[PDB]
Formats: sequence, C-alpha cells, structure tokens
Amino acid sequence: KETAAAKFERQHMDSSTSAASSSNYCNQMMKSRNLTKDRCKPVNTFVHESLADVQAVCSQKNVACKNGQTNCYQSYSTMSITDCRETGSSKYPNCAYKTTQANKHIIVACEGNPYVPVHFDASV
Ligand SMILES: O=c1ccn([C@@H]2O[C@H](COP(=O)(O)O)[C@@H](O)[C@H]2O)c(=O)[nH]1
Repeated sequence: KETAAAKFERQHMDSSTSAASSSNYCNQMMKSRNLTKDRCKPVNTFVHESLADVQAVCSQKNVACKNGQTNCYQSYSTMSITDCRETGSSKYPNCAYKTTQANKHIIVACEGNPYVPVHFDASV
C-alpha cells in the first residue's frame, strides 16, 4: 500500500541526483514514477534534496496553499528542483515533458502525525 507521505516521496522526491539528469529526465521520471498512467499530468516537480530536508519544511514558514487551505509551508532555503511541464505536442497516451532546473523555495502541504509533506503545492 502507499501512505500519503510515500505518495509524496514517489511523486516528488529525487534525492539521488542534485539536479535533472538530462534532456529526457522528465519523460523518463514521469514514466518511471507512474505519474502518466491514465492521463498526462500537466506539471510535476521533483525535489533534489534529502528527504529529511524536505520533511523539515513542515516546521518552517506557514503560508496559504494555492487552494487557500492553511496547512502549507514554505522552505526557508531554496532547494534544487526540476519542474516537468507538458509540451504542446503532449497528448495522452504520448505524454512529453520539458525539463526545467531551478533553485527555488518550495511550498508543501503537510498532514498527519508525524506531520509530513503530502502534496507539492508550488515553488517561489
Ligand atoms: O509547481 C508545481 C505545481 C503543481 N504541481 C503538481 O500539480 C498538482 C496541481 O497543480 P495545479 O493545480 O497548481 O495546476 C499538484 O497537486 C502537484 O502534484 C507540482 O508538482 N509543481
């Protein structure tokens, strides 16, 4: 089974690299993390930081989520991330992504006990 925390790890953590592996990083990762199985996900962010560093964000700056909920947290430091965004040709079942490397503050939604990230909200 997959807990909300483990889902977040599968969708959003890639600690094994400090930055996106190559041109095809996103196509490969969106496939291998099983994100595009029933539709193309329009955007998905992978975080190139330790799991402990990301979990630590739930203790940092409380901010409003994009949906207006109040269980979101912005990282004090910026973090190495890759945004995978669909290209114009992308169309289920043939999802295609552009890979954009960035260093931004991340915003996550935290839930549970222990209080851990369950959604990747935004970067800024
Ligand atoms: O910068 C972003 C924005 C959105 N998402 C993913 O897209 C979903 C919703 O995006 P949106 O509703 O903000 O378009 C989020 O739940 C998250 O999984 C990201 O990974 N990175």
